[PDB]
Amino acid sequence: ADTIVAVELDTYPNTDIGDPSYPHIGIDIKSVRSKKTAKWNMQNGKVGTAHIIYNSVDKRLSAVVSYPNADSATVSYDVDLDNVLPEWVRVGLSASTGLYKETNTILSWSFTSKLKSNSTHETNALHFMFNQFSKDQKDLILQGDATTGTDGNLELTRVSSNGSPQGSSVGRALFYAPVHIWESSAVVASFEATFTFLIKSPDSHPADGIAFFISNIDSSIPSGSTGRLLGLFPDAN
Amino acid sequence: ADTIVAVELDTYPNTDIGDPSYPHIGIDIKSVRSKKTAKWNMQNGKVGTAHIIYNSVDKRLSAVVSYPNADSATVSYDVDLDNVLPEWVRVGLSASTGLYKETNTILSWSFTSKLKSNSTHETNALHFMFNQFSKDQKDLILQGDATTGTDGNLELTRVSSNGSPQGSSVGRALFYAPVHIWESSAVVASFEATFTFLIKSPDSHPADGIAFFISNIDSSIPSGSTGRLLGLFPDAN
Amino acid sequence: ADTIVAVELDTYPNTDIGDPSYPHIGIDIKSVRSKKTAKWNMQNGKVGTAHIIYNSVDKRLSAVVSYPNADSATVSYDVDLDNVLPEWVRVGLSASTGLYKETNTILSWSFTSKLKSNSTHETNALHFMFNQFSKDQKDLILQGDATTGTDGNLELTRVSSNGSPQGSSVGRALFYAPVHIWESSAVVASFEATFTFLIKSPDSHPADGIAFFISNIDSSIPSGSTGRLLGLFPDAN
Amino acid sequence: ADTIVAVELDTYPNTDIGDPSYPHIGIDIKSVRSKKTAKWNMQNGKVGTAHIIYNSVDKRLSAVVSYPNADSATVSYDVDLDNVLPEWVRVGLSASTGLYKETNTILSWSFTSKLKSNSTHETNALHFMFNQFSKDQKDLILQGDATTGTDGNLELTRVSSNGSPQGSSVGRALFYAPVHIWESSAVVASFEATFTFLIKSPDSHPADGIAFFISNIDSSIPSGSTGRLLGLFPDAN
Ligand SMILES: CO[C@H]1O[C@H](CO)[C@@H](O)[C@H](O)[C@@H]1O
Ligand SMILES: CO[C@H]1O[C@H](CO)[C@@H](O)[C@H](O)[C@@H]1O
Ligand SMILES: CO[C@H]1O[C@H](CO)[C@@H](O)[C@H](O)[C@@H]1O
Ligand SMILES: CO[C@H]1O[C@H](CO)[C@@H](O)[C@H](O)[C@@H]1O
Ligand SMILES: [Ca+2]
Ligand SMILES: [Ca+2]
Ligand SMILES: [Ca+2]
Ligand SMILES: [Ca+2]
Ligand SMILES: [Cl-]
Ligand SMILES: [Mn+2]
Ligand SMILES: [Mn+2]
Ligand SMILES: [Mn+2]
Ligand SMILES: [Mn+2]
Repeated sequence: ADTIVAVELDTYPNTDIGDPSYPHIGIDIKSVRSKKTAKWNMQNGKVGTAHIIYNSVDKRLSAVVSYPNADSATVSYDVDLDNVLPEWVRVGLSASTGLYKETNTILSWSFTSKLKSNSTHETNALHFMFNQFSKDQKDLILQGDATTGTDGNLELTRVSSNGSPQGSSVGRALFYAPVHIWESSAVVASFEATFTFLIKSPDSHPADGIAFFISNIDSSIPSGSTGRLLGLFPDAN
Repeated sequence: ADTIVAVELDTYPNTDIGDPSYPHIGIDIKSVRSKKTAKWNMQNGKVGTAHIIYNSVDKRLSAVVSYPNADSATVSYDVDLDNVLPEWVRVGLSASTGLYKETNTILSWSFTSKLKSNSTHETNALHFMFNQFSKDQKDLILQGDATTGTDGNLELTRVSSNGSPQGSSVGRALFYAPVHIWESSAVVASFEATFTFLIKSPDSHPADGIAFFISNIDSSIPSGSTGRLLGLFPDAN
Repeated sequence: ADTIVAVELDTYPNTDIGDPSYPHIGIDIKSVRSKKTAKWNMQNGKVGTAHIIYNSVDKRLSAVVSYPNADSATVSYDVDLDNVLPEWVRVGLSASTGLYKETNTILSWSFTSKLKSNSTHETNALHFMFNQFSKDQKDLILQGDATTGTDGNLELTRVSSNGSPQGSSVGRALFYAPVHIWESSAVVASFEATFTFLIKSPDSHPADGIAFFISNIDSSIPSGSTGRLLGLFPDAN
Repeated sequence: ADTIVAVELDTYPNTDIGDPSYPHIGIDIKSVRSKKTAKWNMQNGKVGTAHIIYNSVDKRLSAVVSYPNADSATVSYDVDLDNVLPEWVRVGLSASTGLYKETNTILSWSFTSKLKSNSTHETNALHFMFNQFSKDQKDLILQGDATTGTDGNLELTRVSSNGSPQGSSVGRALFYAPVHIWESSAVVASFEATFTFLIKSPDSHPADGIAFFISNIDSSIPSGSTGRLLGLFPDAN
């Protein structure tokens, strides 16, 4: 089925599928039940930044999420990604709403991947940076309810003309080129991702979250992954 | 037809279709008949480097070609590319042989495109660097006889089982993602491309050349563009 | 005296020394009497961005100054910087006030310089980026009235406690390390600089201007270079 | 006196001061007696590469040293550099010889430092890359016997007119500008360095090693630090 490695910024606690009782960031390796989670004091209506890093020497996937003038929330998990992902993957951003909702607006997204093979000075690298998203963003594969161009931002889920987010929405944006995330001959392989977001709920419970994910090239939103499954997993096992 | 802007490293003089009597480098805006050329002392068997630059403030497309510890050849041509290209394009390398041949080996290729819109610091960028090509290079669209992996090099043209170049061979390699080369509200847009090559002909008349090109997203090798046409033009007009 | 190559953002027309009768942008090659100028529709109190570029193939220095949602002013001048500057230089920003004043606030500054030798893939490069300045910015040499850390900004000229800009002030900030701007054996050399500024005046006319400059490593403010000489030149010749 | 954090490529075992009995790489935090080492299969006369990385989320310093088509040695140590270093430092390479000698040639060196503060998208960065070194490399501070320009390389220790290394030699090369390696107000701070080296010993047993270090700005070679102290430490404690 799809192979997903994700860093989720989960705003709604689904204690039934193992979520902690508060907003949290977590690392998901092929399941929505995070291998590692950390509390996140989500600030509704404020722009935040998420930063994810990994390198093949330390084999640790780490993430930092923060808001200006506030404490960060960090989570790390040791994982050798060549035992989990195909070597060519596609990276993206995913989001969803269920009964409760929130806007899942992405204001900027950048990614850098590098593979140093055992050949002096030969580094293969891919870097993309988006600080504005256009109406016809031909280098992004949009799935589900995702739209771009609106205010130069990327709306992962449905927002109405007045600005209210909609329930039961799911949307994803993937970078068009495959990324060679690992290689057996590389001395060092590394990647870093950064994205700023604006999650705003009009009421007391925002839902559901935003996730940065890495997947097999041909990944598609699994059926029924709205709400708690962050448009990433088919079930909650 | 295909809207092609290219920088050719042409080794064979096809005087009938306007090539000057010597190997040269030329800027091709939509035609094989270069709008500007400069003499190039091709050094058979040596690794050369080609660097191409362009920015929208100056609107001058420039290329420089050099071999270590030897002269460099340079050619420049002023052209407002927003009037020649679509805003989304694909960039690539092309090459060919006709009666005469030469290996058209690419050892490294990097490219960087940046668009700075009217809003300060919101730069959109794309950068890729290939210093080693894998047998299955999933981020390259190879069209024609190009093969990756042998020596960790990109062979744009057919080379026999035993290392010899083959005649009437044509090949192209394009980066998978579309590139947003220009944008209406961009204050500055620029790109840079560099690639090292190895052209070795077993004969006293190496032919036909290597060319860096920018084209419409769905460009294909034209029918019969072998030899003199370098895999880019349909005719020689 | 010192060897100065500068891009001025001149807010006060000193018709007597050759200025246009309107705010303008100019390229000064060792004299305050610009070799080339362009009209500039300065917007008092708004954050602007200036981009300066140059490469040894074209030997053209170009600058573009812009405000969001407005046209940009552009100026270019062909000049071979290898015949004007020493191969090692320092780069910095300069500003002054005279009878009239204006804040000369720098909100961000980045620079990148590359020198490619004719020895293949052997690029030497220097890049710095400041999006905020600290009270103790050890990698900057502050000259005159320039101070850092005032709300993370660099104030090149005097601004009193209550916010008022002061008359007869001059300040310069140069990056600490020398920069290898050109070299004989280099195939291509280029640099690019970008800075955002905030020019605000309370009085009728703002004065005098902000300039991006490149100089000999040991350059200092000429005495009396307040006002029209922008903290860069000794006299008006 | 100085605060030194270093990654040594130790070619000579001095078992008396805690060295393993084989060539090794190690992480020295204020002492030549490494807090962690890894066995290194040093190859006499071959160009090697070392990569050093660190980030403030993981707080792990790691190094990988490798030769083309041979395997790599890797070593990591968990250390919070915010508690060991000053926030402003200088970075450099150091090397020494004693009774036994070896060439300690650096053929290339690059460094990148990044710091994102408590403001949106406000990263400060510094990056430098040297693939060629000139006779008067003004952006490097050379200490002891270190010289540049010989073959376009950096010789950290004495080498005679023919190419033979000298014993009892110490040399260091530091980048000119201070580097802001950490700040309280940062969300993420990281750095990476890479250098290629050529260690060749005619006298069969090479000694003593090359080290990448980070120090207080004003660091100088400790007197008596030739041999086993690698130009970094005052004694063997
Ligand atoms: C109350 O349960 C529903 O709403 C929450 C929040 O939207 C979702 O997580 C869940 O999957 C359901 O759709
Ligand atoms: C002589 O003509 C043939 O050979 C030359 C050089 O190969 C090609 O340019 C041409 O298109 C034909 O194939
Ligand atoms: C009136 O002249 C003074 O003020 C103007 C504008 O401030 C400056 O240009 C000039 O050099 C003097 O300092
Ligand atoms: C014999 O001891 C000397 O030589 C060895 C190897 O060079 C060094 O480690 C040591 O510090 C002394 O200088
Ligand atoms: Ca949840
Ligand atoms: Ca031809
Ligand atoms: Ca003036
Ligand atoms: Ca030792
Ligand atoms: Cl005067
Ligand atoms: Mn969760
Ligand atoms: Mn031609
Ligand atoms: Mn003027
Ligand atoms: Mn040791």
